[PDB]
Amino acid sequence: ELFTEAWAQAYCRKLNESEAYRKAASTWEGSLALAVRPDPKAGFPKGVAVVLDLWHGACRGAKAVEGEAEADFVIEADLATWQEVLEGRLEPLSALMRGLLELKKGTIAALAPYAQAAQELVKVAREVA
Repeated sequence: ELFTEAWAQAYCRKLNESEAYRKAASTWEGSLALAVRPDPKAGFPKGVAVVLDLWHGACRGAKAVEGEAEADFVIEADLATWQEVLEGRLEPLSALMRGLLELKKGTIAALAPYAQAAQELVKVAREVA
């Protein structure tokens, strides 16, 4: 199930098994939090997030956190939006540009050069059980 500890762990593993992501993020450094805004109806009254400890193409660790999460980059969105993105119904780069996926911490200037890594992060997420 999305945004659960089991998912976070399976995602980190999938990223480490992805040669495409590994190549795309070869020089990437920095943690990334995928945050879901509070949604009581969905069982996330305080919000939830998956925080990825990413480094040079690898995932050194992941974790699902209830509430606010700390990271070098934080991308926040409504659960429905994340469901669309992580399921391939919404393209991530355009979603970020329109603000559907909101960059809460970090700058576009710093993230722009890693657009392919972002595309791969999302493509890999889609393949997680």
